[PDB]
Amino acid sequence: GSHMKNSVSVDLPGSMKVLVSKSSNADGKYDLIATVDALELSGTSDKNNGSGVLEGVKADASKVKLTISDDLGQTTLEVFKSDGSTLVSKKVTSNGSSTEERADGTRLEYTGIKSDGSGKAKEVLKGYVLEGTLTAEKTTLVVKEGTVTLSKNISKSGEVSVELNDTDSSAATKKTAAWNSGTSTLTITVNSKKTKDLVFTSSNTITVQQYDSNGTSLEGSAVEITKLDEIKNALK
Ligand SMILES: [Mg+2]
Repeated sequence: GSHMKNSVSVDLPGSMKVLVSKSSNADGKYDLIATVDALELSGTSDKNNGSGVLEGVKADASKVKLTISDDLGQTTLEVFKSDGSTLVSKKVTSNGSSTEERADGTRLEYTGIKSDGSGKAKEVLKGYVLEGTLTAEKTTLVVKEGTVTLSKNISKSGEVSVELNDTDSSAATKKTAAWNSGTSTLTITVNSKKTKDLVFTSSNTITVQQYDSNGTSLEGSAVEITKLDEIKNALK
């Protein structure tokens, strides 16, 4: 039915919004509501400006907690396991930057974020840092070697896919590659023979394995990459 608006919408960093109540309850508290990646979070605050803590629970039982700083300059979005204390992920966002920290210690860092949503991206992994760009569509981290560019894409849902392009002026030495989304594996081909598989693991590591001289089967064992140089060597 027709009704009084009992909340105001407040703008936060990273195009987030929070609804805060116009008046306080008997405990002196203002009600807060926000929708974050399709989950409605709710909380109460002793401030009237939109700052405070909101909580929600995902379908898989994980606990979500959003902390909005007093001056509205920063937001922290934590996801915990159903125990409410084992941290799965933490994303901290301000005007112009954001950092996502994973359970395994790796981070995605976004800086210089522009009015169109684009910016610089860095993925801090064990042993090395991958850099690239953020757009409103996705994050792309690149490694380059000669005329080859390897591109690791991360979708807005966190899904990883990889692609390779080679501007080599010689057809015979040009690298091409195909991605297998079921195995998160990139297979590189040169001169009509598969040469190596780059496996992007669930542990945020990469492994490399060579094919035999005929391109018909993998040989040896997969080697875990620990250095950026090893990725560049794979692209030679
Ligand atoms: Mg290709």
